[PDB]
Amino acid sequence: APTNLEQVLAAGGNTVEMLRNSQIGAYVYPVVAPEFSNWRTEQWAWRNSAVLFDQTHHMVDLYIRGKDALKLLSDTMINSPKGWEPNKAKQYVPVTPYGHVIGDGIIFYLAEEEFVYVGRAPAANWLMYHAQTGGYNVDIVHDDRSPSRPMGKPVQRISWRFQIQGPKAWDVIEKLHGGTLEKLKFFNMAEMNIAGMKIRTLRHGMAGAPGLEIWGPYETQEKARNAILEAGKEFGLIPVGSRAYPSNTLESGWIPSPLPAIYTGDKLKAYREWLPANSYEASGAIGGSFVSSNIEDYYVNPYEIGYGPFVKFDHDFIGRDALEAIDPATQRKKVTLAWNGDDMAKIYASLFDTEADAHYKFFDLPLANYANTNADAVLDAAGNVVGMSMFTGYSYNEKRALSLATIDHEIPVGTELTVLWGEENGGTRKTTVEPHKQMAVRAVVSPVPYSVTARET
Amino acid sequence: APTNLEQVLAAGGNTVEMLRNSQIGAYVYPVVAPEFSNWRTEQWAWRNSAVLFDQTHHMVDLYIRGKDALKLLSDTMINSPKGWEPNKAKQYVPVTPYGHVIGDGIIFYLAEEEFVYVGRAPAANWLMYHAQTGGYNVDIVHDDRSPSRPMGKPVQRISWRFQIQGPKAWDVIEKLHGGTLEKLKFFNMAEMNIAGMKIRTLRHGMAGAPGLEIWGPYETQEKARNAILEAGKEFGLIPVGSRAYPSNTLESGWIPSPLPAIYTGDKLKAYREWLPANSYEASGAIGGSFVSSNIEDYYVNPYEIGYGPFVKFDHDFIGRDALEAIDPATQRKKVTLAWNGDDMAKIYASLFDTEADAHYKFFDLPLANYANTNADAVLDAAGNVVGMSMFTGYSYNEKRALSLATIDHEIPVGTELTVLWGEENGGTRKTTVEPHKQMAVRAVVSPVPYSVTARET
Ligand SMILES: COc1cc(C(=O)O)cc(O)c1O
Ligand SMILES: COc1cc(C(=O)O)cc(O)c1O
Repeated sequence: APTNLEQVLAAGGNTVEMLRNSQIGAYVYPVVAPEFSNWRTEQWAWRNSAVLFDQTHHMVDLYIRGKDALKLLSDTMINSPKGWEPNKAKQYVPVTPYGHVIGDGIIFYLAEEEFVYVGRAPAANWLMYHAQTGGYNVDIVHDDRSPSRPMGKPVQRISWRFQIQGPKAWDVIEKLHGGTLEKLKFFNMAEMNIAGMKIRTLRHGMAGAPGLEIWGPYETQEKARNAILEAGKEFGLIPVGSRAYPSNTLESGWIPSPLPAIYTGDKLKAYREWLPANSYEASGAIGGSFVSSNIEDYYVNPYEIGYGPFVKFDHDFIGRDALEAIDPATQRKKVTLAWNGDDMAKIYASLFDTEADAHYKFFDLPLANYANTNADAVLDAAGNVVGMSMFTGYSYNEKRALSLATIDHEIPVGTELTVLWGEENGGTRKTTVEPHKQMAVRAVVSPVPYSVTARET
Repeated sequence: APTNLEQVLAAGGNTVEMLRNSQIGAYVYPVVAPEFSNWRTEQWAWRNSAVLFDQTHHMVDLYIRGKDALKLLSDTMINSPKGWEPNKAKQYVPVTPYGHVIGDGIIFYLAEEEFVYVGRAPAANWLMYHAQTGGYNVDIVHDDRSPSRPMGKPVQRISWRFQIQGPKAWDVIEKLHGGTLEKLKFFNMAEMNIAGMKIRTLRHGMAGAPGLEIWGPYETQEKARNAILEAGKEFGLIPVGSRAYPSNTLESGWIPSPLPAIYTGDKLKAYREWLPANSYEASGAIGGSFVSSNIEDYYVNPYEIGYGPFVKFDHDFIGRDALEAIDPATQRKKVTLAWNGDDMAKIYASLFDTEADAHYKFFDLPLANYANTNADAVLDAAGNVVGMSMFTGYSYNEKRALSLATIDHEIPVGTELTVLWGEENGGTRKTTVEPHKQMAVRAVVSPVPYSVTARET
């Protein structure tokens, strides 16, 4: 019966309990081969040689054209539109009227009245809703991320999208280009030669080395891919697969999985009526140890996950008044949490105990998430919840399990907290969860981007 | 330049060293989604509820038709042809003139002059060679296993092939059939109803519960798959993905990966000239701690991996004389090795040591192989090599790492040996291998099929 999220929520009991027991399964990074060599060597190459990241399949793309396109984005983003011109990209972040993050993505200003959104579903959904119901003179082409389990079916995108990253990436880029390529400022766009094609570029980088994101029409994917791989052998470039790939952001610091904060509030009811019953927001899952019967406890505002610096009060936008009323000095702060290696060893050891009644929650390598939204409790020494850990995995470059979290602003760097790993009462009904008991994992507050930190007494 | 395996070996230095450093990458079980729920729950269901195994993609299929088809198989198999009639299947095992296993697979006698081979490449290759060069009046249609990394390309087979297994499999099978279905003897063939289709069946089973293998033309895959899943929800049937699937044989006892023993011997030279330079035999890899500069040390004969009982001296076949000269009472015997849980814990712990110069070889879950052929050394207490461990992984049903091995026939059950886990000198150049140090893993000799065994002093 339910045709939209509002009807789903009305019929579905407690919103938290429904999302924490969803049958959606794992959040999949599809189509790209899980591994080309092995995920450990693949993680190693983006820090030590060079890599081809295949981003063609795991992101929703929105092609946005028309007279009101720039107004649609300015009206919905916390980011400043002042001065924005073609061949500059921005990390679009929209908030609700209540000041809460909906999602985020990359918006390329491609030409006059021509933009492309690239990112997870939630902010794509928000943009389409306003384009359709807010009377904007704009046309949108929605190109979904690829199916999670194609089972041999053919897969199409409108565009291929790659990154070339690593200490030797610029050497590869210039070999392909045929000569020196100017390094623009971060997120500025230009072009380059690849095998006789003019390929548009986005200045990017990782861990102190310059890189590029590149894209083109789907039909030229192979021509570009093979040229990239051939030219990069000299420099040790290797392709990264979908198993190692999503773990990159544990080193970089971007949290991909804020819960879209749209489940409550009278001002968001018309959006809940617009969202389909099988949307990301209605069908996805929440996993982790953090428990509240109030879904609002899972929301974040832009200051709390590091988008503070993007907030510019120089234009009209949804939620501006809620953002102006916040004091940025008191908000939770994004950090990296370095997980105690002895606790990790204990977690894995329990998989090999033939006598014990329960084991600790399976921690997959190199990504350990088991929902599309992650929410593990971060506790102080007395047991008070002092933060939310939101993306969890392992880095072969550090030999450490890491997670990205938002924590009370007064917790100094170097403090030893605990992350509660696993779910209660033996686990929710998520099809990603096996029966297990919880552990309080020691974790050390560290900077973002991550860097090794001492442990205060 | 090289167009065949002979030219590859002549040009490629030491045969062992070439195979132990191959750049082929991992041996992949393709197309089927890695997981549908999670591999732990998927392993659990084939022992506790019911499962749909998707076998459509990881095996080479040979369709063999014509007057000499049955003679081709009798001439090349150790198995008896006496009495063989349509609607009976056999586990075809061919040996070389020197008595050594080439490979194995399942041969279905489908009708008069109509057979299908289903299995890994090596025995498929052996059959095609004799069909082409031995003057058999026979026609063969070769249908390769699916590509390891299709990257969104469409994938076709001639047939889909499923198994339904688990304690409740027969309940699912009879629900689909619409009434009682007679349980034939193992490997006898008949038919059943699925959604209005007559589906051919192969009597099968697992761990004491009856099951079926089923197959049909590729175009009806979805119709059968969805009918199987719908009817099985009542009984808790779930689909198994490609991550959990190949680990099943650690509980059942079949060793899938004997090295095709074709690299030496004057009688095999014409076969080496026939095998392509990019064949399985020329391009694949050997991984594990067992080191010999003689490739013959990697061969096995049928007695050593449990095909002894299939050997019937009632027909003429390649290698018969070599097999008659063997004494079965002195050959190595297949066993299961139960790996010490403390040693497993030590292996995983080392991934989280930020101080140590090297860690132990990464043991993936639930399958840990890193080549298409596996060869780890099994040692006694003095350090003598007393066996070869050939398939390695983990069972969530046992909470144990296990491997299948062949060991000297006098080692009694319950004896504690060691498996040397990892490769020497920091590892071969296989793209599956990260830098690592070796460990001698304690392993307890156990029956095949596996069952928990006490440890003798
Ligand atoms: C930019 O593409 C990414 C997406 C996710 C995600 O959507 O979860 C995680 C990552 O580390 C990525 O690099
Ligand atoms: C029968 O299909 C299988 C093939 C392999 C293999 O080819 O390695 C391993 C298995 O456990 C299987 O069940």
